[PDB]
Amino acid sequence: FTLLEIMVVIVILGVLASLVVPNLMGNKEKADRQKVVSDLVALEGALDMYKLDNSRYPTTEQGLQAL
Amino acid sequence: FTLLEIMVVIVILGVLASLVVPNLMGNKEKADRQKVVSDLVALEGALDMYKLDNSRYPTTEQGLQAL
Repeated sequence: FTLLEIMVVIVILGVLASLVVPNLMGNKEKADRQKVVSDLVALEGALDMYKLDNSRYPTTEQGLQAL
Repeated sequence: FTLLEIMVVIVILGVLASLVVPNLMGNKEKADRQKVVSDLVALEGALDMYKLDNSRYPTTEQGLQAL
C-alpha cells in the first residue's frame, strides 16, 4: 500500500516511459517544401489564365493580388 | 494538362471558328443563268446549221434530238 503500491509502480512507470519513443521532430519542415512546390505550378498555372484573357501578366506592384 | 491543355484551347477554338467566314450561298444559282444563256446562242447557232443543209429547222415532236 506504501511499498507494493509504489515500488512496483515506480518500475512500471520507468519501464513504460522508457520504451515509448514515438517519432522525430522536423517532419513538418519537409512538408513546407511541397506546400510551396504545390504553389509553384498553382501559381504559374493560375497566372497563365490571366495571361490568356488580358493576354499578359500582372505587374510587380500590381502583385498577385490582381489574381 | 487538364486546364491549360483545355481552357487555352477552348478560347483558340472559338477565336478561330469565330473569325473564319469564307463566303455566301447561292452563287451557283447565278451561274445557272449563263449556263443556259450560253446554250441560247449555241442552240440557235447550232440549229442554223441544220437550217442550212436541209434549208429548214426540225419539228417540235422531232425535237432537238434531230440535231
